[PDB]
Amino acid sequence: LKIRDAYTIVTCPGRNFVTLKIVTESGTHGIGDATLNGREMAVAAYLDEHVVPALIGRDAGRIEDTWQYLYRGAYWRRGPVTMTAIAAVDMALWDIKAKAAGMPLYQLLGGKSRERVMTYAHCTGQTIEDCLGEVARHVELGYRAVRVQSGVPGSSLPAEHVWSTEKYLNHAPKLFAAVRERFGDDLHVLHDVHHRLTPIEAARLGKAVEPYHLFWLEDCVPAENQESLRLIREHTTTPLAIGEVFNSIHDCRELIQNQWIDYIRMPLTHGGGITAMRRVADLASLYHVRTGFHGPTDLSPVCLGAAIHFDTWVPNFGIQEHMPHTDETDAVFPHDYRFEDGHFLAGESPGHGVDIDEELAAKYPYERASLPVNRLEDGTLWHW
Amino acid sequence: LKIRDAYTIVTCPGRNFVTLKIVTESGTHGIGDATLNGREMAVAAYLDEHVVPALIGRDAGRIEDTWQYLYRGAYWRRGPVTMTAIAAVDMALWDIKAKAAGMPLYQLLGGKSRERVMTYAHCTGQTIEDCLGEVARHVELGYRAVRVQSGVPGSLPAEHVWSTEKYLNHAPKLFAAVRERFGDDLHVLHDVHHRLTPIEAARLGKAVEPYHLFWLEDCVPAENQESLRLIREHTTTPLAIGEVFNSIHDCRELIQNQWIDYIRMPLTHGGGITAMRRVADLASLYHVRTGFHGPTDLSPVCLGAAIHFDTWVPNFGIQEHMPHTDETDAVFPHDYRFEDGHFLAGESPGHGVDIDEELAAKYPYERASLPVNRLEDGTLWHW
Ligand SMILES: O=C(O)[C@@H](O)[C@@H](O)[C@H](O)[C@H](O)CO
Ligand SMILES: O=C(O)C(=O)C[C@H](O)[C@H](O)CO
Ligand SMILES: [Mg+2]
Ligand SMILES: [Mg+2]
Repeated sequence: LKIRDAYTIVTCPGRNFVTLKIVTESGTHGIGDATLNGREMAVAAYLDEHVVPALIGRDAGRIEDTWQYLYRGAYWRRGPVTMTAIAAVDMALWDIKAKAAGMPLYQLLGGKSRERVMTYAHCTGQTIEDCLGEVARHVELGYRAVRVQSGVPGSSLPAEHVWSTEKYLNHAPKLFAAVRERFGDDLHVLHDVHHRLTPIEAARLGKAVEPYHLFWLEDCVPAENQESLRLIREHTTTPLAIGEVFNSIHDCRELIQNQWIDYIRMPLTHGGGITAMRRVADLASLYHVRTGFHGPTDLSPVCLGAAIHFDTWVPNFGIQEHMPHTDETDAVFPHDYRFEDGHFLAGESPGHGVDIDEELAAKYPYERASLPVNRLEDGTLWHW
Repeated sequence: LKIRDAYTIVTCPGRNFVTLKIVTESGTHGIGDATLNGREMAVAAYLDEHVVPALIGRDAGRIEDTWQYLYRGAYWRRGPVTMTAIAAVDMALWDIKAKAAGMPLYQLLGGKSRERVMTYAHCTGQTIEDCLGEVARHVELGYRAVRVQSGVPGSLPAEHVWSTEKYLNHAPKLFAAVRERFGDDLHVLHDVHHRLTPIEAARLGKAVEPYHLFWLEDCVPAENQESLRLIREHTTTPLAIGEVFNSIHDCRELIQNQWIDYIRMPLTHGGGITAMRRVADLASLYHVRTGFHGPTDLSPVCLGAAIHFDTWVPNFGIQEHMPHTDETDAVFPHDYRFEDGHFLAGESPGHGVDIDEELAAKYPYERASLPVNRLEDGTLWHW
C-alpha cells in the first residue's frame, strides 16, 4: 500500500517531543519518534521540507529501500538531525508493517528472547545521603539496578554550569562506597560521568571504583575519536558504556571491534531506527557487547515502546534505561507496554503499540528549551 | 563588541542559498554561508530556532569560545546540519574580526603564501567528444586544470540509473582521448562520485595511471575510512576525498595513514575557518594538500572566504571553481577576482563578500533535491 499522507506533530506535554506520522491509502498508520533535545525544530524542518514531500506515494512496505533512499539520497550522510529524521520514518514504517502483519513488533523482529526487560532508575541527590535516600525508594518500587549521581562539594537558552574535574574525581568513589555500604552487593549500580574526563582521568576513576563492582561507567570521555577509549580499557576492569550521543554505527564500529566497551547506548530515535540498530546490535554480538538503550525523558513513549519491543527480541540485550515520562506525556502517547516490579513488559498489540492522541497533543504548544553548557572554573567551555 | 542582532537570509538567485548575518553593537557586520544543498531548511531552522537566540549579547570577538560553545553545547556533535550552522557563525565572526582589524582575511590568517590561487573548471559532456570540446573552451579561458566527465554508453530527487561495469570499461577512454588531444601539461581531474567499491576503484586507479591524473575523487563511500586502504595499496594515481565530510573526525585516519593526497571538505560544511585550520594543519604533517569543494551550491560568501584561506594556507592544492549565475553574483557583491585561470584574493577588510538584502528578497526559496542513483535492478545506490 502506498503512502497517502505524512506529517509531523510537535507537542510539549512537560517537554518537547516531535513525532512523525505516516498514513497509507488504506487508512492504516504508524508513528515514529523524531525528538532531538534542544535542537527539535531542526529535525521538524528536515522532515517537513525535505523528507515528507518525498514519502507521499511511496510503497510503505519498502522499509529498507526507504532507509537507503533517505540515508544515501541525502548525499550528506550521518548526523543527529539527519539520522533522527531517518529514524522517525523507519519507526513509523516498522509500526505499519507490524500492524499489517497483525503482530506486536517483537514478533516481527524474530520473537521474544526474554519474558521481561530489566530497567534501571535514576537516583540523584544533592549529596551522597540524598542519593542513598533515592536508591532506597527506587528499590522499594522494584528496581534491581540504579544509576547514582550526587552533587560535588565545592532554560530557554543554555544554563551555564561550572565544573571541576579533580573535585569530582576525589568525591566520586565515596558515593559508590556509601551505596555498597548501605545496600550490599546484589544491587546493580550504574554511573554516568557525562563526558567530563580525559582518558587517563577515566582510567584512574575506573580503577578507584573497581572495589564497588559497577554495572557500568558511562560516557567517560568524548569519543568522536574512538581511540579515546583505549587507555581506559587497558587500565581498568570496571565495565564501560557509551553512545547516547552517537547516531551511526560508524561512530562506534572501532569501539566495538576493539572490545573497548561493554554496552552500546545509542537509542532508536537518534540511531536511524530499527533498521540501523539491528546492524549495530549485530556487530555488538560478535564482541560480547550488549545493548543499553539511552532512555531519558527526551525520547518519547513512541521510541520507548519500540525500544521495549527491540529489547524483548534482541539476543544481546543488556539493560533498558527508565526515566518515567510525566502523566501528561503518557496521556498524549497511549501505549500498551507496562512497567511491573522494576521491569518492562512488551505490548501485545500489533505495531510497536504506541499511538499519538493528536487532539490532546494540540493542547500543548512547543516551548523552546536548551541543554546546559559546562565551563571550568577559569571559564573554559567544557563538555556538559 | 557584543552581538546586537543575528538572522538568516534564504534566497534563490538560480538556486538556494542560506546566509547568516551577524551585527554588533557598533553596526559592524559579518556574513557566513549556511547552504546545505537539498536540505537547506534544516540548517535554516537549526540557526533560526536554536543558535541565533543564543548569539545575542555574546562577545563577537570570542570566535574560538563561540565555536566550542555551539559545537560542544549542541550535545549532539558533528553532522551536516550541525557543522554547517556552526560554519556560518564562524565565517561571519571571522568576517567581523578581519573588519575590526582593517585587514583582508588572508592577512589575519598569516599573510599570503602565494600570489594567485589555481583553480580547475568542469568540462562535462554526453560524449567523450563533447567533453573534449568543453576542455578546449576552458583552456582558452586560462584554466590550467579541468575536471573531465562524459556520459556512459548504454522538486523531488531525479532517479538516475547506474552501471559500474560499463563505467569502468568506458572511463579510461576519456582520459586517453584527453591526453591525445591536449598533451601532458594540463592537469586532468576526475570525480568518480561515490559509485565504486574499493577494489573497483583500485582497478580504475591502475587503469588510469598512464594518463597521470591530478586526482581521482570520491572513489568510494568513506564513512568507513578503511575503505581507502585497498585503493592506495594498489595504485599510484593520486586520491582526493571529503566534500561530503563535516568533521576532522571524518578524515583523521585517512590523513594519518596517508590514504589520500587532497582533502576536499569546504568551509561552509566543515565548521568554517576555525575547524578547517585544524584540518589543514593535520593534513600538512602527512603531505596532504587542500582541494576545497567549490560547486555552485556553496555561495560566493564561502568562495571569497575560501580564496582568502587558499591564499594563506601553506599546503594549498587547488580550488574548484563552478561559476555562479550572474544573479547569484549580484546578490553577493564581492571583491575576489578571476583572471587567466586563477583567483586573486580581495583586498578589503573581512572576507570581502556582502549580501544585497533587497535583491535577495526578490528570489524566494524554491525546493530542489539532489538526484538519487539506482542500479539497473533498482537497487538504491550511491549518487
Ligand atoms: O543517561 C542519561 O539519561 C543522560 O545522559 C541524559 O539524560 C542526557 O543528559 C539527556 O538525555 C540529553 O538530552
Ligand atoms: O563538484 C563536485 O566535485 C561535486 O561532486 C558536486 C556535488 O555533487 C554537489 O555540490 C552536491 O551539492
Ligand atoms: Mg548518559
Ligand atoms: Mg565531487
